[PDB]
Amino acid sequence: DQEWYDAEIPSEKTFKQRRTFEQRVEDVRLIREQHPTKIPVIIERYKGEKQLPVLDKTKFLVPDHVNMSELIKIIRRRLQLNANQAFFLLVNGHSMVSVSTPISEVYESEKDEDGFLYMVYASQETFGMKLSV
Repeated sequence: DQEWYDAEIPSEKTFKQRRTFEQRVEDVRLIREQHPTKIPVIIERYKGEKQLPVLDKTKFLVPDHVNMSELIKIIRRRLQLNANQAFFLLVNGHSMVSVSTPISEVYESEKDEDGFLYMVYASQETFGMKLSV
């Protein structure tokens, strides 16, 4: 392998690969006690997205009064994009929520069995390409 390894890029080992289900169940309980007004959201790059950057931080405490629009703004900031680059957030593997939906409602309806809320980001072009194969 003579390809250059960009050591700036974080490993995309996923959160569910780093800790067991039983660990995550307790992790949720602890983090919710520590931050009772925050929704604990795991945000990762969609496995098929290769143009948008990888974020160094994937574990987000999101204020429970904001809507998805506000969360999108936060992620776009961390990613450092233009109004020409954009993404969708795919929640819990299969929901694409209107940006007006309160995050508290997304948590109640879409939380994982382990108690965390999981999202992946990709451009609509990536998602469209993947759906079109």
